[PDB]
Amino acid sequence: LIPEIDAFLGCPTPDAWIEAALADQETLLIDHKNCEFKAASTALSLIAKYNTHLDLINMMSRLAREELVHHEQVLRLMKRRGVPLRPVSAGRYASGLRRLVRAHEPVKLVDTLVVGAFIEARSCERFAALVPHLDEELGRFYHGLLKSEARHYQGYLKLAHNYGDEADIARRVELVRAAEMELIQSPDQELRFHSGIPQ
Amino acid sequence: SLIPEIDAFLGCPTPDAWIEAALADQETLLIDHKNCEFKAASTALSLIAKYNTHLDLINMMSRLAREELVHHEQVLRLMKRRGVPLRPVSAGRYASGLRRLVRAHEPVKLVDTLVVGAFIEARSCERFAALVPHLDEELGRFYHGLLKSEARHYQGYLKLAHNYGDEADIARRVELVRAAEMELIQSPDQELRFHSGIPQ
Ligand SMILES: [Ca+2]
Ligand SMILES: [Cl-]
Ligand SMILES: [Cl-]
Ligand SMILES: [Fe+3]
Ligand SMILES: [Fe+3]
Ligand SMILES: [Fe+3]
Ligand SMILES: [Fe+3]
Repeated sequence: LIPEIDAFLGCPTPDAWIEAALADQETLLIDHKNCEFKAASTALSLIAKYNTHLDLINMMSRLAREELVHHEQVLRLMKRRGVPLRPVSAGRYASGLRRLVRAHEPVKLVDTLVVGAFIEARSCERFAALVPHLDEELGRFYHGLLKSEARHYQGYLKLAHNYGDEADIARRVELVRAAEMELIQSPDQELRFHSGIPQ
Repeated sequence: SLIPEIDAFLGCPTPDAWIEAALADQETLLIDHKNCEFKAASTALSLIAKYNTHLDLINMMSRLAREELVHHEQVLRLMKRRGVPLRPVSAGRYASGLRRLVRAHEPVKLVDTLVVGAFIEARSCERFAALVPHLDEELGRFYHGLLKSEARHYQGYLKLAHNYGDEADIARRVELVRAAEMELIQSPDQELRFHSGIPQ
């Protein structure tokens, strides 16, 4: 039935992360831009690996296009606000979750899709947490992205059920949820969209 | 303008022997074509990640990747309507043979990469044009729409190469890739792919 976002997630975005993000919105926007790109890149990696899974490929191709639209939309917002194209390395979050995916098919694919649902669900929750503190234009933008993330979280989890058993997805969601909460609540060195709490 | 016409830019026409082989296995051709549209988008994203502060490149490649993913989905839709199942079709030799020509150090590595992209798109355009007289109406109409986009992408790759490179250096990168590209197209090949040589 797909749980609601806060139910699905193991913890709220911490206040300390919101404070850090509001104080460095330039790094936030750039890593946000990179996350949209990486979502599209990840979608295409799934097409490449599961290259005769027609349901997956059709969903992923369309998902990749929507994320590239978001990618371009952040670049245009950066241009409007004079944010420079500054290199920002990937954070620990997605690769930390990917470590949990099992090595053998078909549960390898199932685990990968569950991780995708968590990343989208956290993005939705975190956009929601930021909106009331942002200027009008950026809050409206992030509130607009909030609805697409909810759809993407639902899609990943639904695609997981198209390829895995209910009981096997249940255990996997429980395992990722615990690790995801740890990544969000533990201290992190720097500000990323999906980073932990700063020191 | 030094964006030549497609046929002038290219070192040879598509051989008749390739057309004959393509018409006898349009199912492999369609599947490989679908993968090529996919591979164009993934290459565009690969360029974005590698050249993550080249702003003009990123804006072009992001839109280009979306257009190629639309083409990817369009081939899939056409395959579904015609009952063409998916099956594994490994990449051919063409693009990998061309990428071996790219020089190893920047900024000419980027320039050479963009030149190679221009040749891949120009060849696609020429080869679609060679095919459509021989195809059914629906397939020909679809391939003709793609041919026009390929002409645009060829121009875009070449324009981006000049945006980052000097005219004289590009001019002789093009001369070297052109000779290799003609060799890959005219020489015998062990398989049929959209960009294969002459199969046997
Ligand atoms: Ca919760
Ligand atoms: Cl603050
Ligand atoms: Cl699009
Ligand atoms: Fe997005
Ligand atoms: Fe998303
Ligand atoms: Fe295309
Ligand atoms: Fe193209």
